[PDB]
Parts: sequence; C-alpha cells; structure tokens
Amino acid sequence: DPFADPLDAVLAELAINIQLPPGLHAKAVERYEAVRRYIERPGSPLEGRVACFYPQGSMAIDATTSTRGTDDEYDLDIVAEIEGPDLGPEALLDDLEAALESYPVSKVVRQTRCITLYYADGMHLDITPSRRRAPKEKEGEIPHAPARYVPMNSYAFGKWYCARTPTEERFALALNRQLYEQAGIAFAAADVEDVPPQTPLIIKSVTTVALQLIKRHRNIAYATETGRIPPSVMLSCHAGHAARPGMRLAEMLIRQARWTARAIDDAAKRGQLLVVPNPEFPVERFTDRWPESQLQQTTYSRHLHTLANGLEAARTLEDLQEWLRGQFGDRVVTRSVKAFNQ
Ligand SMILES: Nc1nc2c(ncn2[C@@H]2O[C@H](COP(=O)(O)OP(=O)(O)OP(=O)(O)O)[C@@H](O)[C@H]2O)c(=O)[nH]1
Ligand SMILES: [Mg+2]
Repeated sequence: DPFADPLDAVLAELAINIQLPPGLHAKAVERYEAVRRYIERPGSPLEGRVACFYPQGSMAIDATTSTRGTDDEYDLDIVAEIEGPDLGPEALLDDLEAALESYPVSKVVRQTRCITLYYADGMHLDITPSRRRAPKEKEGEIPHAPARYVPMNSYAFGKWYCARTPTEERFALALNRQLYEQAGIAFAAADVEDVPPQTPLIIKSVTTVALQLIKRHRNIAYATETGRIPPSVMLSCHAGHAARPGMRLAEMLIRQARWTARAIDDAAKRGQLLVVPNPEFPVERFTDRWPESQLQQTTYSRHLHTLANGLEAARTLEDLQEWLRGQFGDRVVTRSVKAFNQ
C-alpha cells in the first residue's frame, strides 16, 4: 500500500495536493475542443486550416501540476496543427492570434511561441500553432517570433513517455480514491480496467508522480525567477528514462533527482552543457533553451542533490516536515501532513 510507509505516504499526499483537481480535470478536454471550434468558425483566418488539435506537455502524460508560483492555477499546453500556405513563423502566430480575437476568456496574450488564454477559474491554455513537416506522427516545427521555426515532435514524445509508464494498479487505485475523496467524490473502482467513466484515473504511475514532485521542487526553487528555468520536457524525458516498475515513491523521487543531477555533473566536468535529445526525434534537443551557462546548470544540480540527499537521510518525522516545507512549499506540506495524520 502506497500509504503504509510514512515517507512514501506523505509524498503521496503531497502529490495529491498538487494535481489538477477532478472538477477542472473533467473540463480540460472540452475546453480546448471549444477553442478549436472557435478558430474553425466562419470568418476566422484559420477556417478550414486546422488539421488536428492535441495536448502536449503535462496534459499528454497525465502529469499536470499547479503552475509555478501558485498552488491553485494550472496551465495546459495544446498544439494546433495548421495547414495551407506557409508564409513564415511570425505570420503563423499572427493568424492564430487573429483567430482567437474576441474569444470569451479573461485575457488573451501573445507570446513568443504561442497564444495564452487565461480563464476565470484558473485553468489556462497555451495554444502553440505547428507546421507538419514529415509523415511521422507528428514531426514538424513550431514558430518562434529574428523569427524562426523550431523542429519538434511533442506528440511522439508524449506517446513514448506513456509507453514507459504503464498504469500501476494498486498505486493508482489508492491515490485516485484519495484524490477524489478530498474533492467530495466517491471513486469506486476495484480494477483499473473498469473505472467508472465519471471518475477516471488522474494519477497512473509512480514514475509520473515522482516527476510531478520533481517539477514542484523546481517550481519552488525558481518560484519568482524571471529568467529561464530548468525545462519540464527535459525533466519528463529523464523521468521516462528512469521509469522502473514496482519502485516505491521516495526511492523513485531520489532516483530521478540523481538522474538529472548526475547528467549535469558529467557535462559540467567537461566544461559542457547538458544535452538531452527527444527519444522520438533526436534532432530536437530538450536542452535547446536551457541551460545557457555553467552557473545555471550547476545551480540546479546542487538543488537536486540537496533534495535527493535529504530524502535519503529520511529513509535511513517532525524535523522532516519542516525540511519538506522548504522543498515543496509551506501551505501544501501543511495540508498533506494533516491528511497523513488521519
Ligand atoms: N525542445 C524543447 N521543447 C520545449 C521547451 N519548452 C517547452 N517545450 C515543449 O512544450 C511542451 C510544453 O512545455 P512545458 O509546459 O514546459 O512542459 P510540461 O510537461 O507541460 O511541464 P509543466 O507545465 O511544468 O507541468 C513540452 O512538452 C515540449 O514539448 C524547450 O525548452 N525545448
Ligand atoms: Mg506545461
């Protein structure tokens, strides 16, 4: 039972408290499908020009957390694959921004590579337009606007990650029952095969839960950083590489922290920067924007060693709760320790 051991159990409670809550989780797909419907409407510049709409990033791998700087807002990443004449990356973003004009949300913000839709309830959407470039699903490019195209295959990365993280029945059933119970909902499933469709699995894998805690640790250590932060797709890639069936949560969290820290250390030893290719599309590097310098990567490695070393000292819990507050956030740790008390 993932709640039997005290350290594994408090980490599980922490992970439950950073998930996309069930009520919002149940709205996410319809939300982005409504965006697609809007940009496909008559008069839109992108009328007839949308090939497909798909989640990328955390939503593609059931890894969504509260967004950096907050405990109660969430960002979802959606790709709009666009067809027709290619007149450059800036014009592609221009078309997407124009198609999203007057969309009834709190605010629409044009970013360097995407258009952001901020929603009143705190679950936001980043819409990245893409151009398909090759037959493989879904090998192509995204705009950066000098303006340039950037190769990517986030679709195949998501599928690759999911293949490495098959649902772990005992773990998933236990953590989902608690996630839903905290939200006032009866999650009633004896087996992962016949979960009631009204209460689907949100949590599926110890590997992903550890990855969510890695991202939370990152979000706390860089909560107010306005510069570049360690990228989640690099962390998600390493989590996929580190995936091991049947591992306990603390053990896996230590393993993933040391995976990234040691990879950084080995590059730094050579005066080189961390390099992490897309397993499904090796010309794409998940390290193309980060790290920019030795200081950046070695700073993050030091944070990761501190996390791994403290969790390992705990395996070998009132002093631990204070240390956890510094690593994962005061309020979320307080809420989790309360649940573990009962
Ligand atoms: N190659 C590359 N892709 C990126 C980079 N940043 C974002 N992406 C792509 O955009 C997707 C969404 O980015 P993120 O929001 O940072 O990833 P995430 O897994 O959703 O992480 P969280 O939002 O922190 O939960 C990623 O899965 C990547 O496909 C980057 O620096 N390099
Ligand atoms: Mg994201």
